[PDB]
Amino acid sequence: VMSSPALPAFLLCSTLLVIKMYVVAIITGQVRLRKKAFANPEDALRHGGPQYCRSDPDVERCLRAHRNDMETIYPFLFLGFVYSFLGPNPFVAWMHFLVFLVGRVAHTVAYLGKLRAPIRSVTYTLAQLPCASMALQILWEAARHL
Amino acid sequence: VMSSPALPAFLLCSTLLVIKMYVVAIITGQVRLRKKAFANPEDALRHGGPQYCRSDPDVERCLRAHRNDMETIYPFLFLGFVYSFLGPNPFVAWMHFLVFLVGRVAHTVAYLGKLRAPIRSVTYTLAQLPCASMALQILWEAARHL
Amino acid sequence: VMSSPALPAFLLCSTLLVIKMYVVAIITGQVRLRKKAFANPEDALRHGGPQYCRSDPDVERCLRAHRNDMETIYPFLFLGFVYSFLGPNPFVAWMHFLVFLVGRVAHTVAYLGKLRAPIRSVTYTLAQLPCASMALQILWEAARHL
Ligand SMILES: Cc1ccccc1-c1ccc(-c2ccc3c(c2)c(C)c(CC(C)(C)C(=O)O)n3Cc2ccc(Cl)cc2)cc1F
Ligand SMILES: Cc1ccccc1-c1ccc(-c2ccc3c(c2)c(C)c(CC(C)(C)C(=O)O)n3Cc2ccc(Cl)cc2)cc1F
Ligand SMILES: Cc1ccccc1-c1ccc(-c2ccc3c(c2)c(C)c(CC(C)(C)C(=O)O)n3Cc2ccc(Cl)cc2)cc1F
Ligand SMILES: CCCCCCCCO[C@@H]1O[C@H](CO)[C@@H](O)[C@H](O)[C@H]1O
Ligand SMILES: CCCCCCCCO[C@@H]1O[C@H](CO)[C@@H](O)[C@H](O)[C@H]1O
Ligand SMILES: CCCCCCCCO[C@@H]1O[C@H](CO)[C@@H](O)[C@H](O)[C@H]1O
Ligand SMILES: N[C@@H](CCC(=O)N[C@@H](CS)C(=O)NCC(=O)O)C(=O)O
Ligand SMILES: N[C@@H](CCC(=O)N[C@@H](CS)C(=O)NCC(=O)O)C(=O)O
Ligand SMILES: N[C@@H](CCC(=O)N[C@@H](CS)C(=O)NCC(=O)O)C(=O)O
Ligand SMILES: CCCCCCO[C@@H]1O[C@H](CO)[C@@H](O)[C@H](O)[C@H]1O
Ligand SMILES: CCCCCCO[C@@H]1O[C@H](CO)[C@@H](O)[C@H](O)[C@H]1O
Ligand SMILES: CCCCCCO[C@@H]1O[C@H](CO)[C@@H](O)[C@H](O)[C@H]1O
Repeated sequence: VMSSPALPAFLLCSTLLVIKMYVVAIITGQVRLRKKAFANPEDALRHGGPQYCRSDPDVERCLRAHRNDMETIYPFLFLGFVYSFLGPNPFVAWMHFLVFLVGRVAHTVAYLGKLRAPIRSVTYTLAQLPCASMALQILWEAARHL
Repeated sequence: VMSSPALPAFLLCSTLLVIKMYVVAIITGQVRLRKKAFANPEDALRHGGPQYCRSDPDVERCLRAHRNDMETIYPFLFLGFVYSFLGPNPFVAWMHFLVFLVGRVAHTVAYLGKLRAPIRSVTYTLAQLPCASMALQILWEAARHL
Repeated sequence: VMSSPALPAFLLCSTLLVIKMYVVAIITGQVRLRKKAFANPEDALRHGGPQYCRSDPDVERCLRAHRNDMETIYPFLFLGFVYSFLGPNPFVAWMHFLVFLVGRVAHTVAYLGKLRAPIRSVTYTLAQLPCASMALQILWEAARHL
C-alpha cells in the first residue's frame, strides 16, 4: 500500500465507494420487497403471486443510481489507481480523490432522496472533474513513454 | 504474477469470471437471434423485418444476469487485486476467491436456468460475503497507512 | 509507467477508451435535453413540465451504447493491465490494444450513427478477439504459477 504516497488515500476512497455501491444494491433489494416489485416470476411467486412481477418507479430509480455509479465509479477505480503511481503532489491527489468521494456520495443522496434539480446533475459534474483531470495526466505520461 | 502468493489464484478466478461474463454476452446474442428480438431497427431489418425490433422476456433475463455480473464481478476485480497484495493467508485468500467464483457461476446458472427462489438470491449473498470481507480488510490497511 | 514495455501503450489506449465512454455520457445528456426526454420527474419539472419525464428512442440508443461499453471496455481495463505484465511481445501487445481501441471507437460510431447491420456487430466481434486472446494468456500464466 506504500508503493506510492497517494495510494493509501486512493484505496480508502475507492473502497468506500465500492461499499457505497453495495449499499445501493441493498437498498434496491429492500425497495423490491417493500413495494413488492420483482424482476422475475420466480421471485414474485415466492413473495405473494405473479402480479408482483412488475416494474416500480422507486426500484427503477435505485437501478438508475446504481447504473450511474457503474458509469462513473468504475472508471475512477482504474484512473485513480494508475494516477496514484504517476508521482502526483500528495495533497493535490488527496483533493482529486476527496472531491470524487464527496461528489459521488452526494450524488446517491440527491438521486435516491429525489432532491430538486439541478442538485444531482451538479454533484455528478463535480465528481467528473477530477476524473477528467486524472485521465489527461495519464494520457501525457503514457504518451511520453511511447 | 508472483508479486504475491495469492495473486495467481486471484488472476485465475477473475479471468474465469470475465470469460463467464462473455459467455452471458454470447448467450444473449443467440437468444436475440432465436427469439427474433432485437434492440435496434437496423438489426431487425436484416433479420426479418421491423416487427422484430422488440423486447423479449428471455433477452431481458439475459441482460439482467449480465447487469448483475457488472454490479458484482467488476467490484471483485478491483477488491481481489488489491487484497492479493495485503499479505493475506494463502489458503484464506484462496477461499475468498473460490467462494466468489463458485457463488457467481451458480448465480448465472440459477438466473438463466430460472431456478426456484431463493436459490439465485442465496448464491448472490454467498458471493458478496468474501467481497465485504476483502473491502473491510482494504479499509483497515489503507486507513493505517494514512 | 515503464514497469513493463507494453504498459505505456495499454495506458494510452485504455485512457482514450475511458474518455470515449465519457463522450457517450455527454452525448446522452445532450440528447435528453434536445429531445426533452428525462428519466426523473425532478429533471422534467425544471425543463418544461412533467410530460417530459419520458423515454426516447435516441436516449435509449445512447444508453445501449454506454451499456455495451461497460460490458466490453471494463473487462479490457482489467485484462489489458494484467496482460501488460506477462512479458508479451511489444508489437503483438500493441496490436491487441490497437485492435480493441479501433474496434470500440468504430462500435460507438456504428451504434450512435445507426449504421446498417452487420457493421456494429462486426466491430464488436473484432474488438472482442484481442480480449479473448489476453484472457487465455492470463489463464495459462496464472494456472502455471499455482
Ligand atoms: C466535465 C466532464 C468531464 C468528464 C466527463 C464528463 C464531464 C461533464 C460534461 C458535461 C456535464 C453537464 C452537461 C449538461 C448539464 C450539466 C452538466 C448540468 C449540471 C446541467 C444543469 C444546469 C446547470 C444547466 C441547470 O439545470 O441549471 N446541465 C444540463 C442538463 C440537465 C439535465 C440533464 Cl438530464 C442533462 C443536461 C457534466 C459533466 F460532468
Ligand atoms: C452481505 C453483503 C455484503 C456486501 C454486499 C451485500 C451484502 C448483502 C446484503 C443483503 C442481502 C440479502 C437481502 C435480502 C435477502 C437476501 C439477501 C436473501 C437471500 C433473501 C431471500 C430469503 C432468504 C429471505 C428467502 O426468500 O427465504 N432476501 C430477501 C429478498 C428476496 C428477493 C429480493 Cl428481489 C430481494 C430481497 C444479500 C447480500 F449479499
Ligand atoms: C470471439 C469472442 C470472444 C470473446 C467474447 C465474445 C466473442 C464473440 C462471440 C460471438 C460473436 C457473434 C455472434 C453472432 C453474430 C456475430 C458475432 C456477428 C458479427 C453476427 C452477424 C452476421 C455476421 C452473422 C451477419 O449479420 O451477417 N452474428 C449474428 C447476430 C446478429 C445480430 C445479433 Cl443482435 C445477434 C447475433 C461475437 C463475439 F465477439
Ligand atoms: C449511500 C446511500 C444513500 C441513501 C440516501 C437515501 C436518501 C433518502 O431520503 C429520503 O427519500 C425519501 C423518498 O426518496 C423522501 O420521502 C424523504 O424525504 C428523504 O428523507
Ligand atoms: C455461464 C453460463 C451458464 C448457463 C446456464 C444456462 C442454464 C440453462 O438451463 C435451462 O434453462 C431453460 C430455460 O431457461 C430450461 O427450460 C431448462 O430446464 C434448463 O435446463
Ligand atoms: C465517440 C462518439 C462517437 C459519436 C458518433 C456519432 C455519429 C453520428 O452520426 C450521425 O447520426 C445521425 C443520427 O444518429 C444521422 O442522422 C447522421 O446521418 C449521422 O452523421
Ligand atoms: N447515463 C447518463 C449519462 C449522463 C449522466 O451521467 N448524467 C448525470 C447528471 S444529469 C446523471 O445523474 N444521470 C442520471 C442517470 O444516469 O440515471 C444519463 O442517462 O443521464
Ligand atoms: N440490481 C439488483 C440489486 C440487488 C441484487 O443484486 N440482488 C440479487 C439477489 S435477489 C439479484 O440476483 N438480483 C437480480 C438482478 O440484479 O437482476 C436488483 O435489482 O435486485
Ligand atoms: N448485451 C449485448 C450482448 C451481446 C453484444 O454485445 N452484442 C453486440 C453485437 S450485436 C452489440 O453491439 N450489442 C448491442 C447492445 O449491447 O446494445 C446485447 O444485448 O446484444
Ligand atoms: C473537462 C474539464 C476538466 C479539465 C481537467 C483539468 O485537468 C488538468 O489538465 C491539465 C492539462 O492537461 C494538467 O496539466 C493538469 O495536471 C490537470 O489537473
Ligand atoms: C457484511 C457481512 C460480512 C462480514 C465480513 C467479515 O470480514 C472480516 O471482517 C473482520 C473485521 O473487519 C476482519 O478482521 C477479517 O479479516 C474479515 O475477514
Ligand atoms: C474466441 C476466439 C479467439 C481466440 C483467441 C486466440 O488467442 C491465442 O490463444 C492461444 C492459445 O491459448 C495463445 O497461445 C495465444 O497467445 C493467444 O493469442
